[PDB]
This record gives sequence, structure tokens and C-alpha cells, in this order.
Amino acid sequence: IEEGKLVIWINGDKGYNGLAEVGKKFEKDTGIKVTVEHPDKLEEKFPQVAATGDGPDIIFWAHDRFGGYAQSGLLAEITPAAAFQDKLYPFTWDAVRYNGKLIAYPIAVEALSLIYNKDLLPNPPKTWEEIPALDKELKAKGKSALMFNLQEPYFTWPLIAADGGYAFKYENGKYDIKDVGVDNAGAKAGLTFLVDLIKNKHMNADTDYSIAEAAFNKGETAMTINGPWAWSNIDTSKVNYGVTVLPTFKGQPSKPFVGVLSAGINAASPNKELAKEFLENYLLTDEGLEAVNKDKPLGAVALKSYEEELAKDPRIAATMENAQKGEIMPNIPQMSAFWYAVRTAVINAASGRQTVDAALAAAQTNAAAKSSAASPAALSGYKMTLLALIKESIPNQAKRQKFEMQVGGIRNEQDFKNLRREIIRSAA
Ligand SMILES: OC[C@H]1O[C@H](O[C@H]2[C@H](O)[C@@H](O)[C@@H](O)O[C@@H]2CO)[C@H](O)[C@@H](O)[C@@H]1O
Ligand SMILES: O=S(=O)(O)CCN1CCN(CCS(=O)(=O)O)CC1
Ligand SMILES: O=S(=O)(O)CCN1CCN(CCS(=O)(=O)O)CC1
Ligand SMILES: O=S(=O)(O)CCN1CCN(CCS(=O)(=O)O)CC1
Ligand code: PRO
Repeated sequence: IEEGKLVIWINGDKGYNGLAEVGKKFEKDTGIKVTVEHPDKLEEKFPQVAATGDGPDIIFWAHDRFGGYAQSGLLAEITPAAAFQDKLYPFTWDAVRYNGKLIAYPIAVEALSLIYNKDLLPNPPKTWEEIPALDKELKAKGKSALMFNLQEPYFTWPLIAADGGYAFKYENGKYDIKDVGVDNAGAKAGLTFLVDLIKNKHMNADTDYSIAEAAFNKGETAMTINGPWAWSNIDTSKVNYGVTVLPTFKGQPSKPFVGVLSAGINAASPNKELAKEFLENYLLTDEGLEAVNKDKPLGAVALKSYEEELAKDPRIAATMENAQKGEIMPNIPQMSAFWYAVRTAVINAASGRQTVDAALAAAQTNAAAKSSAASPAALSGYKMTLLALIKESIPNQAKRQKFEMQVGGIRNEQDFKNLRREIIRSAA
């Protein structure tokens, strides 16, 4: 990583040209060059490259991936003053707290909504159960009721969760990674409803992000499910669209997993102060968020001063109604295993090559912790050993804060040995 410049990674569905404009302003004002990139699969590439001390100075993703990055030692603790923290909503800071430490700057709150074509469907269905009948009517007019991305479990989760599916059981502020909720009666009911839609030819198992976006924006389908980043392309499409609450299932709200788009600082970056400068004083300003939002809408931004304006938009009100019906995702390391397992279950069941029950049974075990935990007594001994070692051997306070955060998340002797090695390898 090159000292004296910033390299920033952000997903290709976000307002990266807008962010590059913020980068250009930073360079104009400070002399420091900013390069924005949008690599494919960056949520998988970041851990790969950062593990060897490489990669971007700043990484943007929803917060759910960030506990894994932090636990792996890839993220510095961020250092905003209390005065800066007060400029963002408290509920957003909780999404980016890991083992007591702030690990990223929250940018914006993302929840899926039902997006509908008002010309085809002036009053969109309140319930999932209404959709088959609606699709039959629209099929007789050469249209379809609903198309959305069936390849990414983010989009199907709101239906799986509606009647009781859950990721990890959450009690007394803690997630139990041995207690997974993807093959309970509610998860089965929701995924069965989706698979039935496909069986009855109301949806196609092959539908992906591009296929659904193209169909909605051409007026071929009456409804889609998507986030605020999608509104830009609909605005130029001519479709007269609305954004509303997701349909209920078995009388229960759809419960989207809510993401907070967040910006973390690579632990190996020699540019941590520049990164803080850019994020606090350029990006998290009304002007900076406007530039990104104008490119692709962010959703409900974390910066109070700008959200006061955006919240007046009915599309943002709908976003936040859906967010309130769902749940802020956990940020725990096990989230990537969860998402891979649910991805597999939905694709395999939707393709008809496996039953819903078998798909979700496999996912239930595949999402859960694979390795055993140490006993409570042994684990406390390992943690106290490492805390002593960090204080003994690591002179830099920021580096100590990072390692102390990682200590909080070890689960077994192998984790203890792995983290001990990382501490012993710490450079000056
Ligand atoms: O599908 C699983 C995927 O869900 C979320 O990714 C969202 C992301 O949060 C949105 O900002 C947008 O980019 O759509 C993605 C869905 O394709 C999780 O954040 C991600 O970790 C998980 O793999
Ligand atoms: O929060 S409490 O601990 O009080 C009850 C939590 N508990 C979780 C599991 N679901 C099963 C739904 S179903 O999938 O079986 O319908 C019921 C509610
Ligand atoms: O935060 S980063 O990881 O990017 C680099 C932080 N780094 C720590 C060490 N000090 C030495 C001050 S001096 O006495 O050498 O001037 C410079 C700043
Ligand atoms: O020192 S402490 O009492 O806290 C725990 C020491 N204890 C030694 C035995 N191994 C068994 C795993 S294995 O070696 O059989 O793989 C677990 C850890
Ligand atoms: O949800 C709505 O109704 C907004 C109004 C303009 C475009 N869609």
C-alpha cells in the first residue's frame, strides 16, 4: 500500500463516480490523490489481499462483512471524536461496533422495498399470497407480476424470515453461532412459497439482478424487489414507479436484513490519518454525501444534517418502514458462512434439483460453527494470556486496541494459537 495517497474500494452497484468526485475535491484541496475502484467480488477479494498487508486503504461494504474482517486483523479501530460521533445517528454506530470497538464509519442504511409500476398496478398487493392470481391476469396481457434477483439470498431472506426464519439466535445482546434458524417451520414455509411460485410459472429460477432490472425498467413486469441504489436507472427508464412496504406472508411482515453501508480502514494502511481526513471531513458532509447520492441513491444516510432533507422523500420513508420491520444484520464473523449456506439452499431448491426441506436442512448445519469451542475456563485463560502478551510486547496503542478486539472473539485453542502468532509477528 503506497504511502501518501488513498485507494478506495466500493461495490459496482453504488455511486462510485460520485465518490470519485469527492476524491477529486480532496485532491484539489489537500494535494493528496484518491483512486476509487469497484473490483468484482470485492467482499471476497478484500480479505484475500489484506491478509498479506495489501489492498485498499478504505473498504466499503455493508456492515455485516466487517466483524469477520476485524476478527481476522484486517481493520484498524477508527478514532472519531465524540463531536464527530454526534453527527451520525446512534443506531448506525451500533452496526459498526465489534467487541466494543468502532471498526468502520457508517454511511447509509439500506433496506429492500417493493418497487412497483403504478401504470400496471396502481394498488400493489399487500400480501405475497395475492401474487399468483395477479400474475395470471398480467400474463394474459403479456406481462408478469414480479421479478427480482433469485441468485442472491439477500433478496429472498425477507420472505424466509417473515414467518419465523432467523440466522443466529440473539439473546442478551449475544449471537449463538450454534443456534441457526434457517430450517425451522417459518423458513420452510417462506422458501416453499417461493419455490411454488416457480413451479407454477409465476417466476423463473434463473432470474438474476440484470434480468429483473431490465424487465422492470422496460415495463415487462409490474413489481421488483430492490434497494435505493436501483432508483437511478428507474428514474431514466420512463416507468412511473412507486416504492412501498414489502408484502406480508401468512399475515406477517417481510423482514429484510438491513445493511449499513460502511467504510473501514485497512489495518495495514500507512495512510490512516489521510483516510480519517477524507471520511470525516469530505465524505460525511452534506456536499460529499450529495455527490454520491446524486450518482446512485444511498438510502437513509447516517449523517443527521443531510438525512433531515432526504427523509422527506416518500421513497426513503418506505425504505425506513421496511427497515423497521426487518433487522439490522449481525456483523459477526459467521455471517459469511450463513450467507453462503442460504445462497446454496435457495439456488438448489429453486432449480428443483433438491427439495426445500433437504436444502434448508443442509444449510442449517452449513451455516453453524464448524469448530468446537474451548471450555469457558480454558477460553478465559487463553484470552488473559493474549491480553498480557499484547500489553507486554506491542508499544503502539492503536495496534494494541486492534489485537485486544481480536482477543474478544477467539473461541478455541486453534484461534488462540493463530492470534498469538499474529501478535508475535507484529512489526514496529
Ligand atoms: O446475498 C447475500 C449478500 O447480501 C448482502 O449484500 C447486498 C448488499 O448489502 C447491498 O448493498 C447490495 O450490494 O446488494 C448485495 C446483495 O447482492 C450482504 O451485505 C452480503 O454480505 C451478502 O453476501
Ligand atoms: O424470543 S423468544 O426466545 O421468546 C422466542 C423465539 N422463538 C424463536 C423460534 N421461533 C420459531 C418460529 S417457527 O419457525 O417454528 O414458526 C419461535 C420464537
Ligand atoms: O496511523 S498509521 O498506521 O497510518 C501510521 C501512524 N504513525 C505512528 C508513528 N508515528 C511516529 C511519529 S514520529 O515521532 O516518527 O514523527 C507516526 C504515525
Ligand atoms: O490448559 S487448559 O486446561 O486451559 C486446556 C488444555 N487442554 C489440553 C487438551 N486439549 C485437547 C485437544 S487435543 O489436544 O486432544 O486435540 C484441549 C486443551
Ligand atoms: O414512491 C413514490 O411514490 C416515488 C414518487 C416518485 C417516484 N417514486
